[PDB]
Amino acid sequence: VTKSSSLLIVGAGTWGTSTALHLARRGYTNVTVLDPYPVPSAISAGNDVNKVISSEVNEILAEEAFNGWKNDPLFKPYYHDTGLLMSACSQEGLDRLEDPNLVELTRPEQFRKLAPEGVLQGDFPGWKGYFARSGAGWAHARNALVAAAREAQRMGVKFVTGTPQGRVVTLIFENNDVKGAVTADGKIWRAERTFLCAGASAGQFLDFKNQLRPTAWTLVHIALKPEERALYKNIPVIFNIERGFFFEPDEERGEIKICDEHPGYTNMVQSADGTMMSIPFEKTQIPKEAETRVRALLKETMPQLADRPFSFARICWCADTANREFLIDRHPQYHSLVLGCGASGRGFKYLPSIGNLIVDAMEGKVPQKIHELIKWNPDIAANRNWRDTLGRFGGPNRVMDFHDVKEWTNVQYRDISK
Ligand SMILES: Cc1cc2nc3c(=O)[nH]c(=O)nc-3n(C[C@H](O)[C@H](O)[C@H](O)COP(=O)(O)OP(=O)(O)OC[C@H]3O[C@@H](n4cnc5c(N)ncnc54)[C@H](O)[C@@H]3O)c2cc1C
Repeated sequence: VTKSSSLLIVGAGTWGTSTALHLARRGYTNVTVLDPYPVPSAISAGNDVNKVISSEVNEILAEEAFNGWKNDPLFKPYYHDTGLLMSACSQEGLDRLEDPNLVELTRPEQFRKLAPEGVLQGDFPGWKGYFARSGAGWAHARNALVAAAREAQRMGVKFVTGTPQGRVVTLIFENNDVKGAVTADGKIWRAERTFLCAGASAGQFLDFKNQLRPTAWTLVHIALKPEERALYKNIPVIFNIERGFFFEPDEERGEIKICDEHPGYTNMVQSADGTMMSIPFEKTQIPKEAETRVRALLKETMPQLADRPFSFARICWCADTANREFLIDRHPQYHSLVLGCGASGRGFKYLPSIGNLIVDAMEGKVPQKIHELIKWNPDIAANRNWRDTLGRFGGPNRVMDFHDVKEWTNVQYRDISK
């Protein structure tokens, strides 16, 4: 492997793009990224108007990520240090999650005062939590993803996007190694190293030995009237581990993005084999139960918006490892394959930095203690509890399945790939 080696990245999502960017920064000149959707991909979990950005191996990686948001001029424009409320309703939730910038809240009036009067009109019944006044906030996830991809491209990376030209249909398996990939147009992409960064779809392409559970969450937007927008500007991110979270309205459309908290949805599919796999799919709607949960959250916080029609809704997929640690490693058998996946529903904040760790994995530079946590680890996924809620709360307090969903929302379509 040399700086001019053919390198192939499967997936131009959060981590594929971070990888492309960091390969280019570190001087690689022959990188190609494949994706079935134009950047920003409509199925990328990173393609969102906002994500929560906050802030031991996890502390090291989180520190590097946050440093990118604060100090890397490519990423700085997208980060808003609004502060963040982290709250819960039960002791179990509170347990789950001297700093001068952290305050405890236990009283409804304290919650209401986190925003200008007229914004947080709710009763916050039994809400208790911690408010970080700074050093946490939100990033414009889609704009940051696009910025990173365009900077990678500027530095020589070739993005081949859209279907069929960017849709990988198989990796090239030759003499027990991965030699590249083949796209749906029937084009062979040979590479000295292949990075698998297909997020929730990564399991399509090889046997992860139960290490990945593709799992989906839910989001909506509510459009504020032009007059009512100013009042909601610069509010801190409001997050309750057992209810959901929301952000100040975006600029483009004055839309407040809201997520209901729950342990997620799988889509378990039965093969002729009889084996069981969670298979992701695009849907620009959410289950009716998710709508209900969103509206119950709004009742408790911004009741004046609780009955407003949604302007956009979608499911959003990631993939959980058995302990929600990342899966970033060289494959133990396929010498040329590098995994950059298992973001476990928490990978967006690592956009500025995770590509460095993935490249380090390819190059054999990962510190041993870090490697031990993120390595290929089938032992951890043996006898897997696929219904493990993995520290997630809300709604049914169980992992549910889309096969059980009877009714979906019927919100207007929007093409978020532009
Ligand atoms: C609703 C929701 C809320 C979240 N909240 C936060 C948060 O507040 N903060 C945070 O840090 N994280 C959050 N996350 C987690 C974060 O979004 C993800 O962990 C991260 O974006 C996943 O990155 P990834 O690169 O693994 O996958 P993705 O960004 O999803 O990218 C995968 C790419 O693989 C591509 N692909 C699929 N099939 C093929 C194929 N056949 N060939 C080639 N490419 C293919 C897709 O088109 C996609 O672009 C949230 C996620 C969701 C869904």
